[PDB]
Amino acid sequence: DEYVQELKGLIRKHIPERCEFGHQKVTFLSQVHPSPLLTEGFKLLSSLVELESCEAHACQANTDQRFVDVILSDNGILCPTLPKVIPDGFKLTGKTLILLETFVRVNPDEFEKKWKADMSKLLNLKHDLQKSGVTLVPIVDGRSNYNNRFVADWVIERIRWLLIEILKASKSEDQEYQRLIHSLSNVKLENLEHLKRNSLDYDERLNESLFIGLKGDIRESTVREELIKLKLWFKDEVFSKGLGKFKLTDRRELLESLSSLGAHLDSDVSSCPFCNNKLMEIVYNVTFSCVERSNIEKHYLSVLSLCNKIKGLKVFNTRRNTLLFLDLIMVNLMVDISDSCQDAIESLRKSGLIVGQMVMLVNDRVLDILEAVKLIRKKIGTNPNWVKNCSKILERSHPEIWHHLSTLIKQPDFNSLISIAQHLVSDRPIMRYSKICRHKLFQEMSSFEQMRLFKTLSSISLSLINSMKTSFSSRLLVNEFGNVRLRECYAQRFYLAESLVGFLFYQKTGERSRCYSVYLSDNGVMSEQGSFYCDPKRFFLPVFSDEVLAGMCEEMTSWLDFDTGLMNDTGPILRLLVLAILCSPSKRNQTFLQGLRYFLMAFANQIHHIDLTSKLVVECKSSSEVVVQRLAVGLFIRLLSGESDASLFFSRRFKYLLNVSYLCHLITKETPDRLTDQIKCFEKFIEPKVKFGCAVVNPSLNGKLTVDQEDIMINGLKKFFSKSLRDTEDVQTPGVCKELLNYCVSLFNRGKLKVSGELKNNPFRIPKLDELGNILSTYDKEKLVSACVSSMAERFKNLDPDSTDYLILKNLTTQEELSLMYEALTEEQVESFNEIKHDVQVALAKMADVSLHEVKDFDPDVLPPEVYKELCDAVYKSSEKCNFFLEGVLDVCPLGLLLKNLTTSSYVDEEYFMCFKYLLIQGHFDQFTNAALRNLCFYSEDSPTEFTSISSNSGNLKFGLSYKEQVGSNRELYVGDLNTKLMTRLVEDFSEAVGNSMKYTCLNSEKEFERAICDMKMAVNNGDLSCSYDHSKWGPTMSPALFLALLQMLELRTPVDRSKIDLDSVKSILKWHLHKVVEVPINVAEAYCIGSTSLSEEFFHQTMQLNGQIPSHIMSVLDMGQGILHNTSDLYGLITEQFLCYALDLLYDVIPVSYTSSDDQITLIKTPSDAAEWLEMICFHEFLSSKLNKFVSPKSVIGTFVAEFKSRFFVMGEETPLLTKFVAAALHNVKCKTPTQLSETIDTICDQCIANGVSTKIVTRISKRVNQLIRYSGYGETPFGAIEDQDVKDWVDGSRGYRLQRKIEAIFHDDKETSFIRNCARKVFNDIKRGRIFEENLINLIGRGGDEALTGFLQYAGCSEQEVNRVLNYRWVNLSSFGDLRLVLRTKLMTVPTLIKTLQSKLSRQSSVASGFIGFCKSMGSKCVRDGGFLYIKEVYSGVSACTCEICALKPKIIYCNNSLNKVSQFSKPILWDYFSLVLTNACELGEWVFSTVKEPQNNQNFFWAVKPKVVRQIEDQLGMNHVLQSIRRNYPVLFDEHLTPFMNDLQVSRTMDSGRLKFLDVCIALDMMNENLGIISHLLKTRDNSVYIVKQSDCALAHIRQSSYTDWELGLSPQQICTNFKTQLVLSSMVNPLVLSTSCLKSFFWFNEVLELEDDSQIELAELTDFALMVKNQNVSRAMFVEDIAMGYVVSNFEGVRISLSNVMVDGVQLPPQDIGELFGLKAGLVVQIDHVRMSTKFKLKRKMVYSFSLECIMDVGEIQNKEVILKVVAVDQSVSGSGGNHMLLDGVSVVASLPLFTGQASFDLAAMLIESNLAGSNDNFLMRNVTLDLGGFSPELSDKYSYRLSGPENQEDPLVLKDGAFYVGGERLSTYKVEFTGDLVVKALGALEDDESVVSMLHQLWPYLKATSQVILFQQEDFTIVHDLYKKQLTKSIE
Ligand SMILES: [Mn+2]
Ligand SMILES: [Zn+2]
Ligand SMILES: [Zn+2]
Repeated sequence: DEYVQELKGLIRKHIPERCEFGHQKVTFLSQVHPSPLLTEGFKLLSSLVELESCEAHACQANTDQRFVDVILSDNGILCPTLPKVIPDGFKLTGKTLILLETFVRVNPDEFEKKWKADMSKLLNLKHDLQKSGVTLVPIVDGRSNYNNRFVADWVIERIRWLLIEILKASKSEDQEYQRLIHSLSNVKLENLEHLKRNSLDYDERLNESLFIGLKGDIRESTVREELIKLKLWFKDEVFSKGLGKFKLTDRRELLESLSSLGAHLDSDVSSCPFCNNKLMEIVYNVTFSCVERSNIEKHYLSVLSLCNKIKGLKVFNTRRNTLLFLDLIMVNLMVDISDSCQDAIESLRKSGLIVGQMVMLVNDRVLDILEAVKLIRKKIGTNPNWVKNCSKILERSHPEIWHHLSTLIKQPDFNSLISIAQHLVSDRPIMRYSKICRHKLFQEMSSFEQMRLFKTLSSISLSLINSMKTSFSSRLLVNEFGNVRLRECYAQRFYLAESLVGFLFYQKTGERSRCYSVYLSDNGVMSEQGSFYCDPKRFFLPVFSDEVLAGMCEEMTSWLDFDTGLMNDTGPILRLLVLAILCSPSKRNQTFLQGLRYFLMAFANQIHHIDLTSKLVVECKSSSEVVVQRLAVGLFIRLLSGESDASLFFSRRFKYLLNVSYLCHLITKETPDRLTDQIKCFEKFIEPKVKFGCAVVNPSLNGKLTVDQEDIMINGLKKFFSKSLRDTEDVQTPGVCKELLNYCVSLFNRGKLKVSGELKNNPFRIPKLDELGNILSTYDKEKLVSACVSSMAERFKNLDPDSTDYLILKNLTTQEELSLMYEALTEEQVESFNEIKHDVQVALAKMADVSLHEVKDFDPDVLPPEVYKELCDAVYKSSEKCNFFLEGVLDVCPLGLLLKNLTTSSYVDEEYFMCFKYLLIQGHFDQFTNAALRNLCFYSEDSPTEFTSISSNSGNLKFGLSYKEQVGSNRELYVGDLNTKLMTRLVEDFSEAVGNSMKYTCLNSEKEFERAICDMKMAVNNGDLSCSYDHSKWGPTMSPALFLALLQMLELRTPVDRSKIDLDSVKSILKWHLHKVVEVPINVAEAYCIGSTSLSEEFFHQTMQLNGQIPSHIMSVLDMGQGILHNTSDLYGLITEQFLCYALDLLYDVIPVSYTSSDDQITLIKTPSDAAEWLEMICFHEFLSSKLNKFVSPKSVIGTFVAEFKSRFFVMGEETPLLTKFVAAALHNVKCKTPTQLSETIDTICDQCIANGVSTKIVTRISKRVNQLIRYSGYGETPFGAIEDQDVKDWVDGSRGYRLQRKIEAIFHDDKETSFIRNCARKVFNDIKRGRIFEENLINLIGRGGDEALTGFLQYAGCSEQEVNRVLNYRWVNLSSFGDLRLVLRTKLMTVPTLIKTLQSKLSRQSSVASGFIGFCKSMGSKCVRDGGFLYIKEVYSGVSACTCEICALKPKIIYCNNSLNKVSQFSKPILWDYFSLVLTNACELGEWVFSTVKEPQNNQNFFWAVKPKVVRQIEDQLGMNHVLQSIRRNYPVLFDEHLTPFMNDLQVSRTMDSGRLKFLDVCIALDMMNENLGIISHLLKTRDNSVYIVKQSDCALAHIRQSSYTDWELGLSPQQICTNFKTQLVLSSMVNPLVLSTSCLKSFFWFNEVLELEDDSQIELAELTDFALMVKNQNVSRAMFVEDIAMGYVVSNFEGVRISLSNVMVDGVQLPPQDIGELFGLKAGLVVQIDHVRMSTKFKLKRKMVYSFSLECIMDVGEIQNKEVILKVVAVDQSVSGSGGNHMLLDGVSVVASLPLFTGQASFDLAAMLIESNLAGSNDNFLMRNVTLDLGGFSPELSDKYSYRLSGPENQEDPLVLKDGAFYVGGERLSTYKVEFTGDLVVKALGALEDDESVVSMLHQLWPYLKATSQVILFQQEDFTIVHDLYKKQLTKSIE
């Protein structure tokens, strides 16, 4: 006993805190027996865990382990026959119970499983304990570790290790031991060999119905014969009879069909859009009434703002009296204004804000003054002390900040109010609920009323979204067929002119669709404009886009300027169509425009499907779609109709029609109704399965199927694989034939298709599912209410104020913070919050202690008001109640009486429904084996150890159904649990590895996508057959059984092992997926249960209670959830399309190439030897695809004029720009958290928009729009703000920093300060790069801030105090100076510089836009800006002094001076510092060409062309990772330790100086962290994403020419002088002694600046080759560098070949026995075609032009596949060069061996049984050569390009090049002398400092002999010669003579 005895002593360090601890310790220590030891230890550890865990929550440990019934029976509580459950911790108080069940699971999977299994068993008890008992709150304590608060967190793991060692030492079944060790480890993919895989007598029939026809060994020729016979049968049995699927166009018939389907003729609607649509009539009325025709108001608006602000404090705990105090204040101030200045109630009110007998009040409410004074008459006589209390309550316990000096305490004099009421007579609105046409004939109006129409529509949309902002917790004073006399309705205002305004009246609040009424007011006379009914959250697009739409339609119309007379008819039609589209948002319009797009696509080409016209019609309702459909059809006809002269310019027509059809992106996609969309999604999901007949009913969810379930499953599996190859009846039903599958498999296995199994890189390396879309699941509500009631019970150690509600606001997302956290909720969110509040309050009330609901759901919180009248509810709640209500409001709210307080607070208010609910809930109207007793404490019983063919002993792969929003129609969505998510992840990783091993598929490979793009473009330009095939129902039709059979039939051969990998685990996971369970949404279930003909509703009602229970779980055969098996489906489609293209190539002798995307494909067919003889081919292809599970949609098109792939249309010559799509994308998706991120998003969108040649005048309008949006929110304009205005075509070669710099430069007219700052930045750049002495000191100088850093940089460059006081005067207001703007926006429920966040995002791995922007504008009005505290934005902007000193007026509200911000100086930063930072950042980013000055320069709007960026980077262009990390670690150590690198295991490479001290990353990174709006480090680690820009020529000629000359003024070195001085130094250094011509004598010279001077277009004299080699960092030494005589060209081509040597040696046994060849030929004549190994040694004698020679031999090893009879089959090739040859020689050799008449081509192969006769020794022939030819891939082994002899060679390191007298000496022979000039001064400058005297002697004696080979007399014979005379060497100058 080693560890048995040590365990007793090691556990002695335990504290017996409770009695149970000691009581179990005395028994454990006094019992030494192996059989109970493990059990006792595990149970004592579990008791530790559970006791600590629950005692942390005010516990009472369950020591009896008794049931709930007995613990309820202890006190006096009746037994409702509750289900048996054993609780871990219980706490009973009054009539409330808290149950806590704790556990421990170290892995997230089993933890989530246990939590979701415990929450349900705790929740299913409340339904029985609440009906005739008490309430409860369930709590679940889940711990992912064995840690606690009793031990030092170091003994638990020791005890665990000792226990597992004792267990593995001795035991005492098979799986109970594997889970115990697994459930005590710490952390621990495929290869699940630990499983058992036991059979259950059911997988037998599965394998018998799945793998009977699968053989995968069919020959090649028999398939050819079968396809020939099938084609011959198809030609004369189904095609000659007229049962095809495609047909020719006959464009006239298509025009007639569109005119019949689109242009309605049997309709009663008129041909005028204004009198059909109500909104169009309204806007027409307003625009034709507007076009054809003072301290009082500001004081009123200020006091309106004050009262609206004070209303938000809710300091009165009541809504009625608050509004009464407010309108009292309002009427008192109104009568105080009307005391004098008689020209105020009529002049500054009628033209201001007042209407007939109505005044504006708080919360945008309009109230009648008669009703106002009448309600003021109340509260008097019965409560005369009201005004006094309300006046004395605003002084104490109040903010006490108010200007209500006299307008508050004044008693309202009623006589003056009556006089005012009699002044203006009642003219109240009518609120029209539920034939002559005079609408000016829009087609013939002026060019001014349409722009006014657009302006009015924009104003109306703004008014609508402003009505959307109305608060939710608002109730009118008095409540309310076809006409309602409005008196207390909500109203919004909008200004249109100088006097007339427009009023918008409505009665409801929230985000629902409402009915509105629009009125006008010219000079006080309130007229009537109309009424309508719409949804406010569907008009966000035109809020300010009144100029963008005008510009885009003007440009789209001018596109057709080729015929003067055609655009005049299409312009107004287009504008009216756009207008009608904006005024009527609907999905039907989007579907109609998509159908029109498909119609145009089919019209452009030559062949189209026969079922096309049935996919274009849509049922129109509300008579609003008729007009838009008629307009679209008329436009299409006007553009397409014509006999002969109808296609003068067809490209323009096609582009115009495409952009018109793409107008569907203007209408948003925000699910007009959620319940209907969910129902329709369920319909579309479950309809095909009911039609097929395999949808089973609720399974056991454990892996146990009944006999009928497995019977119907096998029946469906058989029906799936029961399709023949001849019957034409099954061409639209799912299923596949096994014969064609076996054919394709056997054809793919034997390397016949374009793909093979030669893959590399072996791939074997808490929400609820029943509710998706709900903001809060039941589990989260229950957890929140339990936590809150637990906190409130812990606090009571009574009385509780409303602060408990604050707790609800703290855990879901002090009156100010309460209001700030409460404003950020939506209508459904506030309803859920009220529900949670009600639950918490009733729970606390029960802790403190009509008959139609018992038979129905006994829940009182869900009783609907739609079953009872309102008069009964209003009269019953106001009855006699003595002990149910209490006197007073009782703000303190002690415990025990909260129920009465709630009833009284609800009764004093206006609403009585909550009063009735509280009244009802008050009236009490709701009344020793180790396998069974050891899996309840902490045993992970649900761990996977043994699985079956349908489950995994841990579930059945449950899923959840939902929808996803799209333009045309909603898409499906499946979300899974964690286990099935991991399984799908493994499957998709395996399949994506297999696909990445493939080539032709393009889904996660942009290279193949670009290849397909260029192939399609070339085919369209040449005129090949392009066929775009879209497939219908790809998701809901595929089945996992097809993939199972496919993977069973494949082999997946390894690259180098050829091992036939066993796909056992993959097939197991696929069998698991085949039996997945899809759970239906609960909303559809309730909608079909509560309760038009619907098939899925019929199935629901048929399966409701007939066969079983209500359907909640649906399993079937063919599901293939969309977005689950995407990669497997992609690979299957790829192989099927390869088989199909092979079949087509073999049958119709054409050349097909196919590209796939797992949903649609594109086939480019090159035909031999107009296109009317290919219908049989395409219909045969369609038939063959329908034989598989690849049904083609009628939207697929075949032609030769236009191609489509991934919504990218290519036509002859160019590409369609798709303007309107990008325009609508820019106008939409306004997601704003801060103005900076919105500016950046709009920047990216406008960049990618202008990339596709849109315009330069429209982007300016979008920038102005976003500027106005950020200004309207109350932020005010900032110098940076949104995208600059008045831009140019220089979005190319320009980033966000460049356009910010352009904006800042445009701020100043005559740039002298910014030019000086640019000069200082250029000086810093030169001194840091050329002078190159600056590092990490600028880091110390910049970290301070902006002011001192700028003057420090200036004094480093150079300045005086004048510059300090001059440049630093320009200031701008930065509101986010002491941090960021605090705000809580409309986020989902349940919840430091930015560079750190971007880096964290890089290392690591349903909401509307209108509501988001509304919440943004609302949250930008509270206390947001921070200091020291928080305050307002207008409070800061009100402190600026209007000095106006001729320097702060060049741009108001943008640039100020210093003394103008003396009141507020904390938010004041210089803009010139930001300009300096931006200039330096652009310099470190994209070159120094931005330091010069901007100069201005001195085309039919249709000349488009492509341009490329002209950027030049000096920042180490590669710039990968592990460089910014090192710079941060060096510069910011504390910032690198904290907030960075906890989630990193590769710190060693980032620490060992991986290319440390980058050129500029050191200083170009510190400006990014301090400035909050640069963002360059997050930009440098990103690609251009465009790489090309299509632009018009008209914008290229009007751009600014900003190209900088060299800052050194061309004065530095004149690189020609660099070259000549370097050559002079080299020649004079060589002419003192012989040196080798290696890199040792070229890099070792100072003037070798040739590696510098990035522009290397010109070399020195002759050394081009060695310079280009050094640019690649060559290690060469010397060779014959005589490129003057071309060694790469004019080379002998004496090429030949040799025999081969087969690997996998089997020939040595059959080589010698021939002594024959006959038996060998007979052996070569089961089939034994194995792999073939070819070995070749090709030796050539490549010569050169100069005197030289070279012998070069190449070894070629080819791994191919032996053929049956025809030629051969190839897999891979490899080459290895060798021999003696120069770089040019080997380059020529390797280029010609890859471009020779050899294997690539005719192969020039001479077999003749010759090389076989040499390998297989024999001297006989059998009169049969059977010549073969290779079809090699075309690999490119051209990666040496050096002097290297390619890793092998018998000759190395000879022929050294030396230099003695300026002449190349190869071995002693003179080649030539290159000319070098010195001009006299240079030679003496070199002679100055030398080694000794004899060196100078040698140099000057060898100089003139080299002068004989040169020509230089320019050496000045003057005083310089007298200086050279210092070296008295007359003999040297007199020896040459
Ligand atoms: Mn497509
Ligand atoms: Zn009309
Ligand atoms: Zn000023």
